[PDB]
Amino acid sequence: EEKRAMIEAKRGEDLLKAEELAAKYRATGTAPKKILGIF
Repeated sequence: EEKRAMIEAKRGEDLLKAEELAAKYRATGTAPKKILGIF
């Protein structure tokens, strides 16, 4: 389960990334919604 927490520190990081894309995509100016020049 300690490994779990490490895995979810990566999933967490990826969700943190996804929330980061949420932080970008909340700005609809980021029209592509894909791997773009800001990711």
